[PDB]
Amino acid sequence: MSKTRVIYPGTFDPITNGHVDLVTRASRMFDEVVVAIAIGHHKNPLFSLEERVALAQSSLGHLSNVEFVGFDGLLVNFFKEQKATAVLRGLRAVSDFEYEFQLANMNRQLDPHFEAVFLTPSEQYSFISSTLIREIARLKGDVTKFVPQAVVEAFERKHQQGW
Ligand SMILES: CC(C)(COP(=O)(O)OP(=O)(O)OC[C@H]1O[C@@H](n2cnc3c(N)ncnc32)[C@H](O)[C@@H]1O)[C@@H](O)C(=O)NCCC(=O)NCCS
Ligand SMILES: [Cl-]
Ligand SMILES: [Mg+2]
Repeated sequence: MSKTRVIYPGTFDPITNGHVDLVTRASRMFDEVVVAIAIGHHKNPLFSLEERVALAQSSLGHLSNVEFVGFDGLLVNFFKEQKATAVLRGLRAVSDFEYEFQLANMNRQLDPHFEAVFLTPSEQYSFISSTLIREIARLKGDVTKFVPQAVVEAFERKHQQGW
């Protein structure tokens, strides 16, 4: 037969309950799921790689078939390196759908073995993005409903260093 491996790439800055839903769902359909955190040298995350991985491990580590790894560079090279079956993305909105369709096609031209599968969020996570969460935290709003508890605490230990 064979054994399947999907990469879920993102900045996860921070992880949200949305991402958690998607990884859980994906872990039911594939043998190995790789949560791949883009380091993002030229992109300026709020949380470091180390915080980002830690918060991820903290929310999804209870799934036996999920790994966590930082990467930079070209997704397709990461894809080959990781001997992956497919990439997983979530599609929240029309712009997501437009972007990811283009990207899939581009990656298939860079690597004929490339593959993208997509999941749609349940309605209770449809409105959640990392960006929105950062903005709400920044303005001292309460993000508890939308993110795992560790992430709440992480926001505080930044508001506590000052932010
Ligand atoms: C796509 C990049 C920028 C990272 O993505 P992003 O910044 O969206 O990460 P984020 O963690 O916010 O989202 C993760 C993924 O799950 C989806 N998602 C986010 N929130 C939710 C939610 N609540 N419900 C469902 N899905 C969601 C997103 O749409 C996204 O596809 C990254 O893959 C990348 O750029 N890789 C390398 C660069 C590259 O090779 N570029 C050019 C050729 S590809
Ligand atoms: Cl982002
Ligand atoms: Mg997001």
